[PDB]
Amino acid sequence: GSSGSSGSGERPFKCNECGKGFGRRSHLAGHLRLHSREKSSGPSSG
Ligand SMILES: [Zn+2]
Repeated sequence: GSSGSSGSGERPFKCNECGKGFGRRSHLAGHLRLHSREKSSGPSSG
């Protein structure tokens, strides 16, 4: 993440991929489901 609203709010869970945090587990687990679908990046080698 670059910069959001929350600043002094520690969450119980955290994403190791980017750093996204959520209140519940299942809430985060899904946030990782997108880290796979769009994982294979690379349109061209310039
Ligand atoms: Zn993430």
